[PDB]
Amino acid sequence: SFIPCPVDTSQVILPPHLEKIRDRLAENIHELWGMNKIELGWTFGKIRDDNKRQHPCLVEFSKLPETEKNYNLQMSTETLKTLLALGCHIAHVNPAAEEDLKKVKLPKNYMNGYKPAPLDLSDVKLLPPQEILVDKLAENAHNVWAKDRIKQGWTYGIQQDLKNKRNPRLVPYALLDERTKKSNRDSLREAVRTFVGYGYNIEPS
Ligand SMILES: Nc1ncnc2c1ncn2[C@@H]1O[C@H](COP(=O)(O)OP(=O)(O)O)[C@@H](O)[C@H]1O
Ligand SMILES: O=C1CN(/N=C/c2ccc(-c3ccc([N+](=O)[O-])cc3)o2)C(=O)N1
Repeated sequence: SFIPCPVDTSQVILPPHLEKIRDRLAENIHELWGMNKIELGWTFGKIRDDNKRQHPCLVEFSKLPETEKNYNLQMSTETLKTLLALGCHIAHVNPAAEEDLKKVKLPKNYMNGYKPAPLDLSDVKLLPPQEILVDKLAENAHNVWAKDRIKQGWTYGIQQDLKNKRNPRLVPYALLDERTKKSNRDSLREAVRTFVGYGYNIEPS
């Protein structure tokens, strides 16, 4: 059996000036999911058929249900709140941001009206201490996801099931396939690069 216990963010709070960056981080994380699903062969619909490859939650940020969108906004908060728990703080330095950025231009077949478009964050490099940081944050994000699922009643099986709460990935990070392990680490790379793209520096407090 496996129990997830991430780092403690219970005593920390997020200053009001950090909520502005929280809304933009959660936006760009959604466009990456739509693109990686179009690359995986999912079409559109208003009812959910796994064999037909049609799913309703492939539209813009504005029309998703309020029940589902809260999970994304809270996990954008815990990521910024966990950085304060490591003895570091983020401070805005560079004013030449928000006009120096652009979104990706994809071909016409990625389009129902909606077409995903993440930001172009490719010429943004990190220092070693910042890259060792993304290694620690990725394993914590798995533990935060793991702790919510145990409380919601989902256990481990061999086959995922929409009628019987069950998912095969209910394992420690050490018993995790590198194909999944990587995708958790790549999500934090876009998270840290999203902060630098708007002008935030990560230093000790
Ligand atoms: N790794 C992720 N990062 C951000 N948002 C995610 C992620 N995985 C799923 N979501 C969001 O969760 C919502 C519902 O997910 P859903 O389409 O039911 O996913 P799945 O079928 O893969 O479980 C979608 O709006 C999607 O954008
Ligand atoms: O099967 C699975 C799925 N999964 N990842 C769980 C996802 C679902 C959405 C989020 C999420 C993360 C970060 C932000 N953010 O920062 O904005 C917003 C939302 O975590 C996993 O680890 N094994």
